[PDB]
Amino acid sequence: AYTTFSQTKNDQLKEPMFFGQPVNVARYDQQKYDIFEKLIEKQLSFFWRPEEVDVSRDRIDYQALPEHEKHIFISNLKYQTLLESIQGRSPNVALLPLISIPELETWVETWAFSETIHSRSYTHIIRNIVNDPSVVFDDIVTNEQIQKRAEGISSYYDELIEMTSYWHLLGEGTHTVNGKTVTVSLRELKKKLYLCLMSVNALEAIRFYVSFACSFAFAERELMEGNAKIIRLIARDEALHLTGTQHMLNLLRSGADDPEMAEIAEECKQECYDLFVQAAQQEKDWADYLFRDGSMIGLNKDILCQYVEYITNIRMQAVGLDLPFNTRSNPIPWINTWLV
Amino acid sequence: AYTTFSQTKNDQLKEPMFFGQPVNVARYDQQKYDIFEKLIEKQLSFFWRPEEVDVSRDRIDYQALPEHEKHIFISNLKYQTLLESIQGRSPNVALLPLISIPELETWVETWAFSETIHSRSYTHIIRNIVNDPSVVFDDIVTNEQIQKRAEGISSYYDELIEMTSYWHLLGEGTHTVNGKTVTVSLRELKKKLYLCLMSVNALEAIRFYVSFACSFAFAERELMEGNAKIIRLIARDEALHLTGTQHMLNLLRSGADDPEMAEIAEECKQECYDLFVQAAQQEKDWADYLFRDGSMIGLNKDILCQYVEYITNIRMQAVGLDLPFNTRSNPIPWINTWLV
Ligand SMILES: [Fe+3]
Ligand SMILES: [Fe+3]
Ligand SMILES: [Fe+3]
Ligand SMILES: [Fe+3]
Ligand SMILES: [Hg+2]
Ligand SMILES: [Hg+2]
Ligand SMILES: [Hg+2]
Ligand SMILES: [Hg+2]
Ligand SMILES: [Hg+2]
Ligand SMILES: [Hg+2]
Ligand SMILES: [Hg+2]
Ligand SMILES: [Hg+2]
Ligand SMILES: [Hg+2]
Ligand SMILES: [Hg+2]
Ligand SMILES: [Hg+2]
Repeated sequence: AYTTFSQTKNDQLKEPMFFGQPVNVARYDQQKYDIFEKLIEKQLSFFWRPEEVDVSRDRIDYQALPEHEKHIFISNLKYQTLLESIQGRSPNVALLPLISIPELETWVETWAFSETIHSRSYTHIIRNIVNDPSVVFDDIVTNEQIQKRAEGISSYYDELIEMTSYWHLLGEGTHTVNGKTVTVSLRELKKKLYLCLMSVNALEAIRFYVSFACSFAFAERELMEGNAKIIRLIARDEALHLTGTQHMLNLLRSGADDPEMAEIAEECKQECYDLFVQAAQQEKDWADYLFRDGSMIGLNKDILCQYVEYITNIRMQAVGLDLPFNTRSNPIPWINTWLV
Repeated sequence: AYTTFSQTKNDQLKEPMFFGQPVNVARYDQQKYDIFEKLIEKQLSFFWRPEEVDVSRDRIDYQALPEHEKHIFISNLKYQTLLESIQGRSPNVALLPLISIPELETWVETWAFSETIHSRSYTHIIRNIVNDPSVVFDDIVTNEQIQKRAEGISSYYDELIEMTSYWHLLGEGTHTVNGKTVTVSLRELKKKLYLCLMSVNALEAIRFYVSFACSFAFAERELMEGNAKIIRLIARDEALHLTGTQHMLNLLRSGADDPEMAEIAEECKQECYDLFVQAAQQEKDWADYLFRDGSMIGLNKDILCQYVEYITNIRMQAVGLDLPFNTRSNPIPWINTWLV
């Protein structure tokens, strides 16, 4: 079972990242993995408040935009808001019960916290461009075109969360619950975790970035500049979050942290590959609904599609997966002005 | 049955604080209880970086302290560290899965995050006043005296978490798990949450404050100035935290939220009372250890006992409970200088 304070004095430097003894003392003078303490420090140094960003001229910019451009901007915004909503709570509820080293535990809480700030920034933006925010917020839950990735993303988390509860409550083995057999396997739980993480890595590394291009295209035209300044800050944060998930995944697949996970990851590589391509395909299909009424300056269905493949190749290679698309240089180098 | 993004489009203004539909969209343009949005805003405005606080003068001060005074200081510090370690993760793991309104969800995450900053501040303090932090950190886990004073905190959170898992997995009813009859009652789970909340309130409003007094006793002597600045910053945050729990509890008691919670608050009021009485006694019993090698001018077992009764009455009155201790004036008015 899970405990908020394991009474056993353990060497936190020897525990695996996940599934070891629950973290008792929160100390930051040492760590098994330096990267996580460095990320906490960086994230704290980047603290920012949405309210301190002037977005007063974004309202007029939005109203003056052609209808299809309003659609593009607002549709993209709703999706970003959806992703931040999930990322604000999910890392905590899903990972906290499985972490066994203090630096990773606090990094996850810090990572999640920074996501709630992003959520607050989107409320700030929405309240300053539509007059009646409720219209926007409600269409997030029910929007068909958006509620497909949410289902897929939330699914990975929910299944991991469910299996984690069974593991903590019953432990490994073949159990029975109300006439049904319930098998609890640590190997499968480990695979499930490797899956949220890969999926979360694609979310942080691909899904968010594709939306940033959608957003900075306006900035390039000196429009929605308040929104742009906020996205710049958010993007600076996401870079840290993806760095964190990339290290977690690489440490798990290399075999140094947990040999069993390395074994499991090698076994489900084809699955992770398809999982990544699937994510990229969903982002591509979205371009349709986004540019169904037309495209805009420096951005269209084809360009975005190219960008998705460009970014995906990079991210997948970073975690040891084969490249699914043809290699080529950045289709939209101008994006670098707003990112890194 | 828990989900990271419920697909049902619900009116978040009509959900109860707890046990309603899990929060889907994180919006901050409106709230059922604006007090939580105000608390998030205030906590964000108080953001501080522990490492920025100059504690270089603390090593000299500490080493020059009489041995019994070093024992008092460090023992107090180790307990505070324990409480922050627990408070950094528990709010998230125990409450997050049960919150049904966005403002409360984010407040809990913000509250927990601020506690991790406090934990980081203690590492900063420890690392700068002793040769080997590991001895201090390891003693926290062991040391029967410290765990004696904290006995009941981790255990309560753990019970709630386990019951919550059963609820999410099996739902309401009487079940058969591995041949054993397991009862899952929402009413009983609500009681567990309610009493956990009262326990955290006692933790936030009493346990932390009795420790601040010991810390500020050194500040009064012009010693441990760095630690003092940090404690003032921590105390400022704890004031928001206890304001948060007091409001949660009193809102539940009012009957304006979940009607059943109002019933429960009334039914278990003796439980609430007993919790404080027990916590106060634990804080008092800690005196024998704290002063085992001797006391200090203005800080001894008697004064500690008097302050515990003083503050406990204040906190209990704040949530509608009878006062167990004889009324008295502040036994250490010099603390005001350092608080609020
Ligand atoms: Fe974000
Ligand atoms: Fe992120
Ligand atoms: Fe704290
Ligand atoms: Fe607190
Ligand atoms: Hg996931
Ligand atoms: Hg795009
Ligand atoms: Hg995989
Ligand atoms: Hg994958
Ligand atoms: Hg594409
Ligand atoms: Hg393409
Ligand atoms: Hg509790
Ligand atoms: Hg004290
Ligand atoms: Hg009760
Ligand atoms: Hg009560
Ligand atoms: Hg007393």
